[PDB]
Amino acid sequence: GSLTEDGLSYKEKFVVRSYEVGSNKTATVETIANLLQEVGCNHAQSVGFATTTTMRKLHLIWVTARMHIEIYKYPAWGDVVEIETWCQSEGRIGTRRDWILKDSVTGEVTGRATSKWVMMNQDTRRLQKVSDDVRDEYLVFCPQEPRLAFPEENNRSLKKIPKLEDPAQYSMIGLKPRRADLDMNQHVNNVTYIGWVLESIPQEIVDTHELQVITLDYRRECQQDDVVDSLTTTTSDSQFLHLLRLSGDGQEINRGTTLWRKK
Amino acid sequence: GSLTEDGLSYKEKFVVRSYEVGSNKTATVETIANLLQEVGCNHAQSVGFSATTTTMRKLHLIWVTARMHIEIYKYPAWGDVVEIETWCQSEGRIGTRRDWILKDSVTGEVTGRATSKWVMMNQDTRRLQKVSDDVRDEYLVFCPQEPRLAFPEENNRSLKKIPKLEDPAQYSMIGLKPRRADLDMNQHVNNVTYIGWVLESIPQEIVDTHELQVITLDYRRECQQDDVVDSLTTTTSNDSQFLHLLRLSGDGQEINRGTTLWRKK
Ligand SMILES: Nc1ccccc1CO
Ligand SMILES: Nc1ccccc1CO
Repeated sequence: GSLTEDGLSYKEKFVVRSYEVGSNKTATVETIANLLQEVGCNHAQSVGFATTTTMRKLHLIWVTARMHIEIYKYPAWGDVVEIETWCQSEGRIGTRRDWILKDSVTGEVTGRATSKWVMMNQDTRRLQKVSDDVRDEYLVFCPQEPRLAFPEENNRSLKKIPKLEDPAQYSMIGLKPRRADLDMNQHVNNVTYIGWVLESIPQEIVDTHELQVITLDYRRECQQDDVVDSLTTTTSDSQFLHLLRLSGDGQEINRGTTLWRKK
Repeated sequence: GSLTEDGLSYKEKFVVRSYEVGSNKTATVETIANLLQEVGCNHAQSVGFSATTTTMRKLHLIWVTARMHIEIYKYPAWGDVVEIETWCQSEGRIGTRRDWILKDSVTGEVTGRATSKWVMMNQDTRRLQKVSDDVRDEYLVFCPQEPRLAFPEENNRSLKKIPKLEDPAQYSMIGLKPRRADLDMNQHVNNVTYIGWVLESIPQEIVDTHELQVITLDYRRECQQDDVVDSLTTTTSNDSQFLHLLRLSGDGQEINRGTTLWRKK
């Protein structure tokens, strides 16, 4: 993996591994979400970072507020997939990171993703909103002109997700993260929430459908010693509404929507 | 990745990924166990397997894991390159054995090694059977004729008998269920998930102040997609030793048993 010629985006090629594929012999959406996380990690490292020099002083971190992923074709075990990523400023609101998944052999676009990131104090978890001085540090690594993975005005990535009302049509209760679900800072990985959201999807839907779109909002972090409840309701191609909440009190940690197509 | 010059072993280099490391900034034992599984899958594919042969597919016979022993000297950090060399070996009518050697790509030193025992079984009836002569001829051409052991030692800890954990267990992790990410392409619980479940009962205090050096894990029964597991641990000892037991939360049917060894940082 390396940065592109202009240095305003990073590219990396991945070979799909045996343990990374599902029952349909193609890579899972969690494997794709892991490769997006990995390519973004190396892009940050290649430009010296995704905390900055100013951020580390005031205990500031970049957190995920929304993840939208659209897949056209899932790479089979053995295939090579090239992902191009890049960050972009969104004023005082935060930072946006986009991805383009391509076939290494044909060069066609087989998927695309977009994520909204917000500024937060690691210790108090307060929003704070992107401040002066710290914005100019990373603006130099972003294309000055708009480069959107989802350019279409008023599209799926910018839609408002409603809260699932009870009773949910489907549910997966008592979901706890393990040590493999935690990262280097002992926090639950952002991809585990995606796997938890799809646990409430009925097995029959999975077996007769392919996941085309997934939009997932991040409201609260699930701790290592927390238990999650996954809820789903058909709102329709098949569309579903999702809700992740704490098993006890019922505090909302995530909400989202998925879209599936017939095979 | 490619086979070696003689074609009696396969080599593959992996770069350690960000999501593959633990709290120590180094790759986890589950990441290592995944790379061992992946290098073995490509070695089988490079010599025309799927790891079933022509005769095994015809009789509905599969290769199952009966034991996995892994010893790590150094865990590769995020960014480091690790070269793994694997090879299969015939163990007569008992079954086959597969070994691994983990090396540093920069220095070339051995940073870990693994060994696994595999047994012949009927895919449908789940009944174990002895390896027939006609099957043994089909895979022996891809194995070194002379013994090549990753753990050659006179008294190595890979061939030791593991006892059954008696109740009450010192530590426990109750209500463990596999998810879709824990299943493979045939909807079976991945062999690495059992390792992660075994280490869930290890206290967080031990993990934070120790590094996992050895892990021996016996496979007795497969955990279904709709099954719930209970993980049990008891200290049996600078070095810390533990006894482990995975069983169904309900009836208490044993699915796994093993031992781990940890050293002080
Ligand atoms: N942001 C985000 C959210 C979910 C999954 C993966 C990523 C990449 O970091
Ligand atoms: N054999 C075995 C056992 C446990 C984990 C991984 C492997 C490799 O397939």
